[PDB]
Amino acid sequence: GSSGSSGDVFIEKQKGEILGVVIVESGWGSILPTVIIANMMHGGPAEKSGKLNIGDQIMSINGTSLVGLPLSTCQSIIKGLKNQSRVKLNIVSGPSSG
Repeated sequence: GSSGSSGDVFIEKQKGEILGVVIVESGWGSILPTVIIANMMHGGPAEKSGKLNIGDQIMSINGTSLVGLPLSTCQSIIKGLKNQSRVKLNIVSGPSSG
């Protein structure tokens, strides 16, 4: 049961619906500037999943590294998960020390 830490995350949602989550540029400066959660929808899949947190970054999406990819792009790869229910994404607590 109780389990969830910087690693392989699984967001269980329903098809047709969005990931109900907003992402933003990982402040060009951190180790791997990909993308981090800027805000969570009040009743979305991500907010309910509880697998991520405001500030955490995504290393990849279902095996699709976002390293280097622009904020606009990374978002597109996340917007195409609406047609799917279950999605796998790698999360990594942003740069806490600093």
